Amino acid sequence: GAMDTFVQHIKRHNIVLKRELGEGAFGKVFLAECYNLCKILVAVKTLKDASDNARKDFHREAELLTNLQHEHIVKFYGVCVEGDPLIMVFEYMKHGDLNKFLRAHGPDAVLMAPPTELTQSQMLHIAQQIAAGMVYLASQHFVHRDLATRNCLVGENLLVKIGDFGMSRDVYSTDYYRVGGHTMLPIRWMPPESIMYRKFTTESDVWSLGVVLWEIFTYGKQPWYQLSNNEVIECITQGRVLQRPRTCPQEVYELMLGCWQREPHMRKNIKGIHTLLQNLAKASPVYLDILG
Ligand SMILES: Nc1ncnc2scc(-c3ccc(NC(=O)Nc4cc(C(F)(F)F)ccc4F)cc3)c12
Repeated sequence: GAMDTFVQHIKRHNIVLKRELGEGAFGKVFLAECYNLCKILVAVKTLKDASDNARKDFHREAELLTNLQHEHIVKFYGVCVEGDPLIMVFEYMKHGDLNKFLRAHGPDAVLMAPPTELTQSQMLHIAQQIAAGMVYLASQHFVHRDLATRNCLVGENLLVKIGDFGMSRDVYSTDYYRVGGHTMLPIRWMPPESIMYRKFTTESDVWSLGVVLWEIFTYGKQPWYQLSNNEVIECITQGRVLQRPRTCPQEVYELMLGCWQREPHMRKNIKGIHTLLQNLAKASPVYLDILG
């Protein structure tokens, strides 16, 4: 509602730092315990001894994320500005990132162990949740710019939420390329206009969703894995498309092809993508036991 426009402020004594999860763009990331919020586990981002403009950006980021509230968007609880460091509060997703989850439930993982192989029904349930979250972001005129399974988070009962880590993860360093020798960009999830002209829109996010769908149906495999970064851009710019995954239905692959149109405004709309995925997920629901 309208109250979400105003940033929720949390008292310092209510945050109990437990584990240093890593380091990001503006500071450290921690696993913490938050009391009198509604105790719950939280993923917190810190900003230590920063300038007036950097603290201004922190409050600006807080003002953006406070209004960005949805069932399939990682919950932003608020900020703690009482002293240094400045704390940004998000929910802690126990099961971690979606890419790690997809790989843990892949045919190789089942064979190397025992976890259950991720079914087509479970794949459709994951797909419709990300599509629902993307529908919300488009309605709020927000361009994600980095939509990938590594940026999605898994909760309880196959619950999937979209996030943007902004944290240095060495395991995903190969998923970024220094475009023009200036910006680290996720080329394998990017359309031609984003790689060549750095144009990021709702339509460029649609292309990324098509690639996210490819990731889900391939058990978290890297798109264009057979190719080098140069060959990836060549295929994207020339009009070559990713292969149809074995576990992917023809309706879903044709939807992926609709996301992969060269012209940004010729791509399938997010509402239409979600409606189809929601209908197929309801036709093939999740009922089987999932083991890790
Ligand atoms: N949430 C977690 N649960 C378990 N382990 C970890 S280990 C780290 C995190 C972590 C910390 C902060 C964030 N922040 C985030 O997603 N912010 C954010 C979201 C959006 C979105 F609305 F599009 F999703 C856009 C811009 C953003 F900065 C994500 C993951 C995390």
